Amino acid sequence: EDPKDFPSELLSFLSHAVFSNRTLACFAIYTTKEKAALLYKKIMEKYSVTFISRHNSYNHNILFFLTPHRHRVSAINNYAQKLCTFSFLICKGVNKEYLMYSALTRDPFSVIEESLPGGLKEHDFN
Amino acid sequence: DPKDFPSELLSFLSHAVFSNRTLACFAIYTTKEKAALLYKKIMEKYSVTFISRHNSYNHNILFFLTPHRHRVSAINNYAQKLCTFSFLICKGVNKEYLMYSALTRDPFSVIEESLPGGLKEHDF
DNA sequence: AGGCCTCCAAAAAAGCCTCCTCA
DNA sequence: GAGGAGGCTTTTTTGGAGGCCTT
Repeated sequence: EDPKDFPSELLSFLSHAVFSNRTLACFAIYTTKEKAALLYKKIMEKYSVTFISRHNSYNHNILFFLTPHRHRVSAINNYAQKLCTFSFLICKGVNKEYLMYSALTRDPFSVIEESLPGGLKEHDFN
Repeated sequence: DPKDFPSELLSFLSHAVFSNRTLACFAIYTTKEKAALLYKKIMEKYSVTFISRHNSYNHNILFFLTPHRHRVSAINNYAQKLCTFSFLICKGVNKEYLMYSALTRDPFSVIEESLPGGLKEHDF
């Protein structure tokens, strides 16, 4: 009954790279209200994030963030998963950033917490 | 806020919306703030042969010709890209001369150009 | 484990050109 | 002669694979 993956619509903004060592600097997490909440702060500090924001999604929270330096998805997932014994948690690289972020702000998805107000819509992390 | 480049001007701009026609003389609407900016950076991107700002209802239009010719679209990207605080309109110009003309005269005013005294007719 | 990288495939964007329809 | 639609080709921007290096 817990999500096996990200919600239907978001899926195409995301990376599917199964056989690949490319690293990147934008990521998303699907998890529980509380994990998100925690991670919000944890990741911010762990990865010196250049932006981050938390969102409503099917009575679940999604985390979305940009990093000053690149990382394997594997690596972010590894950091995330250790905070997490039973609660579900899915972590993926984002390909279409502005497109992802913007969709998490237009519903079903609404914002909750967020680093800069406005988000990508208001700053170019260029 | 304006929908488009003011009523009077339209007859000289392309309002084409399905064309791959490239061409080589263009325009832009913006707040003063977000306007003088491009006046420079366009030069060094697009290698321009002329350029001219204007006062346009306490706002700021922009005019220019290029050596090689371009998709309106492509320009409008290089512009939109650098600035999407505020706003920024942009079309290509079918009637080069007749544009510059009503721009440099009333109800408008030149605020700067790259050619001292700028372009007469001849030059087209 | 978790960063580095080039390489191409293939899509997206940004050119060239003729046209057809206005006049 | 315009000015646009759009067929077609050229150039640039992607992101998955996969091959390296450091501890």
